Amino acid sequence: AQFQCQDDVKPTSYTTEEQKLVDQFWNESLIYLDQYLKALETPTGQCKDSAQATIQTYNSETGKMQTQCIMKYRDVELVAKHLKAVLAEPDKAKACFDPQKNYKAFPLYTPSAHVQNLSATSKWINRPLLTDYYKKIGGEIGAAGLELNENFLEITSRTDTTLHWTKDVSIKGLPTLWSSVGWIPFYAENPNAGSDRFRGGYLYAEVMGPWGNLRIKEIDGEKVGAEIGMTAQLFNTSYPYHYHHPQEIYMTLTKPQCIDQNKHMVMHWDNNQFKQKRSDNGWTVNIDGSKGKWKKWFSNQDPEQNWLTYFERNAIHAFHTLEGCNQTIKNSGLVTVWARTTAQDNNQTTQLCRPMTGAKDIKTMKPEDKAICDLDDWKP
Ligand SMILES: [Zn+2]
Repeated sequence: AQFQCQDDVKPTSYTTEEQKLVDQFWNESLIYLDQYLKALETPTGQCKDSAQATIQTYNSETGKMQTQCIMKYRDVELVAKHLKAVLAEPDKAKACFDPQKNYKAFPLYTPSAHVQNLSATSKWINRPLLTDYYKKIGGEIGAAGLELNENFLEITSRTDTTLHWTKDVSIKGLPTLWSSVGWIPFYAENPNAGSDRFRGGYLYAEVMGPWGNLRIKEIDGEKVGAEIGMTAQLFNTSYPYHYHHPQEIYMTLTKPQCIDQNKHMVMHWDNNQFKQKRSDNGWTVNIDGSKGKWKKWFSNQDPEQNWLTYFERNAIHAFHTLEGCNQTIKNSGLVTVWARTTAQDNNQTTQLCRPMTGAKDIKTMKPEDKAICDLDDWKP
């Protein structure tokens, strides 16, 4: 196959020592991607040829969860095809691999010195630390960011990969990868992103994709849509209802301490539990989960049964960690393998719904609060 790297991949010369640090990072990236491919393709549940994924946590007609075999989606098949090409010719794919030591697009971080010390690679890359970032921010956002990042290893280690992976893809098994990838406090400065604790208590990182360490633009002329990485969300937070053009996949790593520790919702934009009005080349979607109505929309997540979920384009989704033992645990959260399948077409923006009652209620946003989502049409 012929690999074309993204435009911001600049071939670099490393010393013999540096190359060994790059090589360990690359080797663990390949393990992560091979395991990702196996997680897509290995049959589970009642699916014969690929993994069984949740696609709606509440189907309005059945009143039940709705699933699909994940490789039935052509965009997922294409991710699998591109991962196979990477894994078949890793030396060629490596031309597009960059440790992002001097990455200019935006800041990338390491959670803490403790996490940085997990690998010589992470130490050499020497990203700014999130503990420093949140100490400077201060306030309630900084307090949440300190709680997550000072306890990052404990939070991200409370995982069980033994049922749906054949190697430990967590920070325990791939420490160079998890310590060296660029972590992003995506919501710390976003005033629309819900509570201060959620904003400080949220991170993601990208291993492969247009902003990852592996940045392949095309393989054999096909645009690579795959964007693969990980997310971490602090316990006792609610990620507000949100939506976006790219289809998305979540694989839950966290082993929960109670069945309802980590709840998620995914419902298609036209689900009859919501109210939709056509806008201008889009839809206004009103969500009223008040007075307990939200509860049936949310399902529990765990690394055994409800481990895999696929979000169709513009599907409304949310991740909720306020219930149950979130009121008794500590140093916990929701940690996932995260991916999008079409990262190079349409609008990549992660869009947030907003409170029906206005901006004054953003900081308490949670599933029971009425919300408005302004969806845009995508190009088929
Ligand atoms: Zn999403």
